[PDB]
Amino acid sequence: STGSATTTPIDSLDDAYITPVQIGTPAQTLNLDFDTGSSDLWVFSSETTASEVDGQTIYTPSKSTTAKLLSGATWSISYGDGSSSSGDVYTDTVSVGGLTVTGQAVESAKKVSSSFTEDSTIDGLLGLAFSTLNTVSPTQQKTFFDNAKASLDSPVFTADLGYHAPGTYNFGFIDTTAYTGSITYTAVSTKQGFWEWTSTGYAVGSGTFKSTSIDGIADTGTTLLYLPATVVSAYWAQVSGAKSSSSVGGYVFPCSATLPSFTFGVGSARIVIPGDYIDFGPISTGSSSCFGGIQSSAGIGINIFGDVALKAAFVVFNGATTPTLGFASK
Repeated sequence: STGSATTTPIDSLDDAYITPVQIGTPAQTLNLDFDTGSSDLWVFSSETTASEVDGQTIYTPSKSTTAKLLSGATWSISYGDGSSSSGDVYTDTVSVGGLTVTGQAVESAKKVSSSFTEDSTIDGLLGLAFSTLNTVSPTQQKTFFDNAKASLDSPVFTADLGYHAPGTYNFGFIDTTAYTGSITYTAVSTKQGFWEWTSTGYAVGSGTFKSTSIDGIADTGTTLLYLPATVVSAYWAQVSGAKSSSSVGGYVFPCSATLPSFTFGVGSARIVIPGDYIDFGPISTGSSSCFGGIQSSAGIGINIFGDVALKAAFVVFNGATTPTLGFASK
């Protein structure tokens, strides 16, 4: 089997991407944030505290003939940005882009933090990291990908995120028309439950490539590119007037600037992030200070190849017995 679904930016900054997902019978379609940095599929629901729902589409398990309470199971998750959610669990039929999993754990939110309430465009998350990170207790549950894997033509999914445009998540096949050149594969460590890999270095603009190992995660659920302070300082030093602002919470730059590109290494291959991808616009409406898309990972504890980086590539998440990651230009 295979699946193919379009993923669409939630706003003009590509802050996140939503993908329609069919849950239950008859189908209830919710727009979920596919997150390769976590491993819970959770939704706004008829159980979510009413004051914490503001415009989201909810899953109502009582209206699904295939929903079953997973008795005694609860979940609770906290994300890197400080947001959180928690609740109980149903199993139900879940389909993405024509690919159907029966018996999928659908985590129903009883509580969500303010960041989720305030984002009316995201109806929940669909985790695509390794199932060892799943938060359901006392019986840990599998991700949609883990459940689908055995049925897939090939044990892979791909992320093809757009810059200010829709893109695609495919399951079970590699679309050889969706990228240019060849795909370069690189080793993955699953020790922390993430799609963790080591970049071979970087360049700023037209500068020389610096060969250096940068361990980090491929995380579709993180907006920006978070790298070591040394790397980030070298990038912003090439932008006149750029500075790190503790009051704003990172590097800012004059909105009048033209940003240089940023290149990262994948083995001997190179992925180029155009300068425009690194512009996240005014810090507040009407400001001439703009927020940078490359930020320091210092104090996160991990480097994160978020959407800024991933959208510059066609990315293969290979979930074979020995997992790997592939990157191609596009």
